[PDB]
Amino acid sequence: TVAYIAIGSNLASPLEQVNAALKALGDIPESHILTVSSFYRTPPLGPQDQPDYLNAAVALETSLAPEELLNHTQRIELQQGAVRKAERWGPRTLDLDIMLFGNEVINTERLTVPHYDMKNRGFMLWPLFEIAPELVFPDGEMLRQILHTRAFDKLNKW
Ligand SMILES: Nc1ncnc2c1ncn2[C@@H]1O[C@H](COP(=O)(O)CP(=O)(O)OP(=O)(O)O)[C@@H](O)[C@H]1O
Ligand SMILES: Nc1nc2c(c(=O)[nH]1)N=C(CO)CN2
Ligand SMILES: [Cl-]
Ligand SMILES: [Mg+2]
Ligand SMILES: [Mg+2]
Repeated sequence: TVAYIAIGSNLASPLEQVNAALKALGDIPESHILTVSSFYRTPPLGPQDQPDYLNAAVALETSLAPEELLNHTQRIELQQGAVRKAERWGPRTLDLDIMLFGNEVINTERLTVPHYDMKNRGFMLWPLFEIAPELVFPDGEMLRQILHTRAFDKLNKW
């Protein structure tokens, strides 16, 4: 199944974090990277007392169960020093969010797929569109069309 993973970093040298993350994503068992986006510098969503993010997206082919992929993504966050601050939407050395897991709809305590907020975020949608311009969401919506509708500002390269 192709999983689409959003990468965000705004602490501790985001370019280094993102490169380290991509290496580690490629090392997850029973999986391999298909396509990587460009790297974009994006203003924070949420609290404004934090640095700009590097955002990217990756398409990962995997035979893992979605929760076992999440175990592996969370382990890479840990490996890279991610600390979950008290405040919502605060800074991170690395944030790996599962945007899509093929065409699956997943709603569990640990895991909500498609990512609950992705359709509201150009920092997630633009890098996804770069790597999967023909994507169709589980609900039948085209990514290309969501982008049109929302008219989100285009992103700046890192
Ligand atoms: N699609 C998904 N990808 C990643 N984590 C998910 C997820 N759906 C649910 N989660 C859950 O989200 C929990 C909190 O993860 P955090 O990374 O702290 C959220 P965040 O990425 O800072 O905010 P965001 O989800 O609004 O982008 C995880 O422990 C995990 O169980
Ligand atoms: N620009 C930008 N802002 C954010 C981002 C992100 O990846 N990029 N992630 C968040 C929560 O994970 C909150 N805010
Ligand atoms: Cl959907
Ligand atoms: Mg996130
Ligand atoms: Mg996250």
